[PDB]
Amino acid sequence: FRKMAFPSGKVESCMVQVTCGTTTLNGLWLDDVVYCPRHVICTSEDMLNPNYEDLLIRKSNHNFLVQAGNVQLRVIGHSMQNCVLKLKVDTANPKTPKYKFVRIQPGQTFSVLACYNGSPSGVYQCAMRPNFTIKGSFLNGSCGSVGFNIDYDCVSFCYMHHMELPTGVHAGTDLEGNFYGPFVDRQTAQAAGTDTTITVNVLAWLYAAVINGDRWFLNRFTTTLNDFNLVAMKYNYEPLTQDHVDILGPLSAQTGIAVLDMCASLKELLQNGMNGRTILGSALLEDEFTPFDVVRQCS
Amino acid sequence: FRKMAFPSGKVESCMVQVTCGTTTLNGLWLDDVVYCPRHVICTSEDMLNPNYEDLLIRKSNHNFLVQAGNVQLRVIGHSMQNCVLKLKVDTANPKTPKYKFVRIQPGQTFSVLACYNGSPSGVYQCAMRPNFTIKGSFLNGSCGSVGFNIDYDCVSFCYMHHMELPTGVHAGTDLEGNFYGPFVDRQTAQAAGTDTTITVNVLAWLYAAVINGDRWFLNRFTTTLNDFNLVAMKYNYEPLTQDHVDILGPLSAQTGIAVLDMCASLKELLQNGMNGRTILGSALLEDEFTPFDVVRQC
Ligand SMILES: *[C@@](O)(CO)[C@H](C[C@@H]1CCNC1=O)NC(=O)[C@H](CC(C)C)NC(=O)c1cc2c(OC)cccc2[nH]1
Ligand SMILES: *[C@@](O)(CO)[C@H](C[C@@H]1CCNC1=O)NC(=O)[C@H](CC(C)C)NC(=O)c1cc2c(OC)cccc2[nH]1
Repeated sequence: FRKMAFPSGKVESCMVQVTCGTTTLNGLWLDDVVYCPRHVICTSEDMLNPNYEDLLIRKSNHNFLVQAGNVQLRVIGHSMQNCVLKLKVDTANPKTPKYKFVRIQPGQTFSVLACYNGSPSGVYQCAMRPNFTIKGSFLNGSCGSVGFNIDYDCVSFCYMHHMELPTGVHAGTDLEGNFYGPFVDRQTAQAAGTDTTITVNVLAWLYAAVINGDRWFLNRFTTTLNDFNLVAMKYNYEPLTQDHVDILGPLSAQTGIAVLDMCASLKELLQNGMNGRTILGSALLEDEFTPFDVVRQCS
Repeated sequence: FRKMAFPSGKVESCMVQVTCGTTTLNGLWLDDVVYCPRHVICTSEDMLNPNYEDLLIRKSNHNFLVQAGNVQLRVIGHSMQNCVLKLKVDTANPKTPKYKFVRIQPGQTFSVLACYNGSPSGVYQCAMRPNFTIKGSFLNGSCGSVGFNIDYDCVSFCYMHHMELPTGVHAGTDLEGNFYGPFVDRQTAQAAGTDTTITVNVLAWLYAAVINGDRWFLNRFTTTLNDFNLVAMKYNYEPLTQDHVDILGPLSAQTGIAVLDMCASLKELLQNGMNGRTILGSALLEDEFTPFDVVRQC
């Protein structure tokens, strides 16, 4: 069992570099449009106190330097959708995959293709936290990197990167330019709401541990859904819904462990700690695997 | 800091499926050769005690079904090199990257592109353990999946998947078909040697902690390489080689902490534990980040 990402080839073929004067970041080239974070139009001074509509009307198409590898792409139009800039270019991307733009729900997972200067660098799996941050690995020049899922040859783009919070977690938008969470694309220190643990994902991960032979945390107790949620909320875990219980069905069916029985194990874990033992080699309870992630990897 | 796979697109364009009879696995299509595990030519029953030489003499070019997607690549030549089959096909792969075949050392990390029926399924980072297994994630149909590194748009292929041990770890070959470790490609339960901790990678991780301002564990002592190697073995840690000392060079230079000073700090952690303290947010010492991974990810 590993943290596994989608193969990144279909997205790699779409990454380009976008530059305005001194400011450079990544864009996503689909058909004849390049999508990128709108703050590419900002100078350093602009970023402190931007008026985006004001700065954009003053830009000309020839101010935008778009590079796909060695080839420059001529910008022939531009518009702004929330925090995303849409650059019309004179060439269609011949490797545009079947794709969709989706806004994901907290607790869902996606793969991140970290890019720098339009060049793909690494791929890794992230979850949208309940407080709408993501725990990513992003350096200077990573803005415009995207997150995505792949479902039978179709790429669902869900995340475009904009920001690293003082706490080292990250914040960004969907491909409609709308931030996840209460953040803004301005050069200021911003805090997120208090984070919580994604309970349904922890449970999926415990089932993964059982599937892979580690059972030490199981017990003979059970619990009602409500009494589990009482303890979970006490430890800053998200509540578990009956929808979540149903989504855990296949993993319950596979292991022969009723969902509310695994809840009783998790309750004991939260109240007792792991006593220095590990689960799937982790000293901490892991909450960035969805039930579908576990089902896909373990079957 | 977290584990990152390489972007997999250059390798995805090289994945094909190879079928003999009803037996299908994955192959790697570079120029006009497809590389794949030789046990594709086994029936379910021959895998118990296979005579690959005798099994291959019954085989002809036209018995091999090679497909890129649903498109057949006609096989025009075949040969066996150790545990891989090399199938020459009539079409040179137009997406062949710059590539090399390399045999990695224990401790080295690489990205694995897990594939099923020639269809890439996922990508993740792996380290070769000192006992020559990898802690992978593989299901039925995964054989022929490859592991690789990318250095300046050149793909270094280092692993082709063959086997899952009873303990749930994985074993395979380099792309010349030579197993890492004492494993053989037959349908038998095989055991790996007892595993050890990858000392050079733990040290790289301590340097990354230092680079990030987490340096409480730096002590006032130094050690000789030989003294350290002897104590490290008492804790089931790998001994350091001269090559290990040299690849820690850049990180030592960046932090101003001599390699042997860091070894003395690690030795104190081994003899005394962490005393409830963490390093880079972990109570456990991480050993699957190489010095290159620390440089790359910073
Ligand atoms: C993009 O590369 C920018 O084009 C960059 C990515 C981050 C740099 C380091 N790691 C990253 O993920 N983004 C930024 O620099 C953004 C730009 C905004 C949206 C205009 N800003 C921040 O991430 C940012 C600003 C501040 C800050 O101010 C003052 C104070 C504290 C944190 C902080 N983060
Ligand atoms: C390839 O897919 C096979 O072409 C398959 C991959 C493993 C299946 C489950 N997870 C995997 O990684 N490989 C095998 O089935 C190989 C085939 C050999 C090389 C001919 N065999 C094993 O991995 C294997 C056999 C046995 C065994 O016997 C009896 C007993 C215990 C473990 C075991 N593993």
